Amino acid sequence: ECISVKGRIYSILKQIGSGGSSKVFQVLNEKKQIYAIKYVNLEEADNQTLDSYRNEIAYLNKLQQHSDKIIRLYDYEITDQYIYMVMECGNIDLNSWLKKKKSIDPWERKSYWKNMLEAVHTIHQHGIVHSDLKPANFLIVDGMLKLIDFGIANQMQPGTVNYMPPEAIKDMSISPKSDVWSLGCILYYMTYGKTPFQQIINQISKLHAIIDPNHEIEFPDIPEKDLQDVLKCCLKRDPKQRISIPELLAHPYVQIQT
Ligand SMILES: Cn1cc(-c2ccc(Nc3ccc(C#N)c(NC4CCCCC4)n3)cc2OCC#N)cn1
Repeated sequence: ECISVKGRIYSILKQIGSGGSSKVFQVLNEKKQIYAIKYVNLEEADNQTLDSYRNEIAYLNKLQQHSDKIIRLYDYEITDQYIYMVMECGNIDLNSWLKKKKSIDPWERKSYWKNMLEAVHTIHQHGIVHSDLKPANFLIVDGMLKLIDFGIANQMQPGTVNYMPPEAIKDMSISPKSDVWSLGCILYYMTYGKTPFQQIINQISKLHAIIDPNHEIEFPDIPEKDLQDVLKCCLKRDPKQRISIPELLAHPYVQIQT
């Protein structure tokens, strides 16, 4: 019931998450202030597995200054046996908040979208394509969405192919536009309450449906024609035809108060 990171002492309240290797806690320091500590167990991981967490920490360090839509890493400790990461605790992950809500406020959704774009745009500017974008990768802090990780690490639950882009599937026999596809489905989930291919349970049929142009994604008419425009442009199978994040940011949907 106690963790020491770079001198400071933190007391474990509860546990938020657990990977095979790692664990996430809600903690309090000496001043009763709330934080989140990612503890990773390095006993024992391959030379390759080690570098993944090293890379994730390095990039999470280098990017603190460039955006506040990246989660805040206050301090960290790393030995040969463990890693501890003192981060923002926030309120709740986007994945869980989506389930515990039935209908989503349009004004909230637009501000959440604008936040994700900013965050993903940032990592792109430093040559980082998140290879596995999902709601669970975003943290709500004061109603502000923040990116938690960069997909370089090994992912964590409190395993879906819904957010997977066609080019990744066609690759079996990286582009920044992949994150644009995954973000599309997250906003699609915020717009129509489900992901574009959620209901197809057969996995060899779902993946075939994603890549297949003959399969057509249904877009019901919403009172926000722009939101519609975004949804269609993001869900284009051809990454050259697909909209870019700098384009997405000049889009009326995010720029026009209506
Ligand atoms: C159903 N539920 C999930 C949460 C929750 C979830 C996450 C966080 N905060 C953080 C803060 C940092 C990380 C990291 N790294 C992280 N990761 C979780 C781990 C499990 C998978 C989802 C992301 N979560 C705070 C959360 O709220 C507790 C607080 N404060 C609350 N209810």
